[PDB]
Amino acid sequence: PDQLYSTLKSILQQVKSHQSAWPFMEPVKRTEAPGYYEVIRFPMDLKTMSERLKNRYYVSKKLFMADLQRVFTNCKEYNPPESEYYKCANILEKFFFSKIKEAGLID
Ligand SMILES: [Cl-]
Repeated sequence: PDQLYSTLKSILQQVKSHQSAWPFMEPVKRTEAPGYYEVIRFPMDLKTMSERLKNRYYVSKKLFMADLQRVFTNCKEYNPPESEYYKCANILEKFFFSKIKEAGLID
């Protein structure tokens, strides 16, 4: 019945439990990232996604995927190519795509 939330909740949990999710668990802090909030204008992280999900913001699959996609693209825009974050972004992205295909949110 409440099917979309349950599906989105399962995917976000899997993504947050993945061994490469750790750079993305919290908002980037100004202190640790020179000039992030000048270059990345729509920041996103998995804690904020968890909140939005709880707050019933994800009324469409499109809104959820756009937010999760933003986590990865923000990462790749800012971090160096062979940095551990960039490697994490693409591994987690690959896992994201695998799971949203398995749930038929893309098909
Ligand atoms: Cl609830």
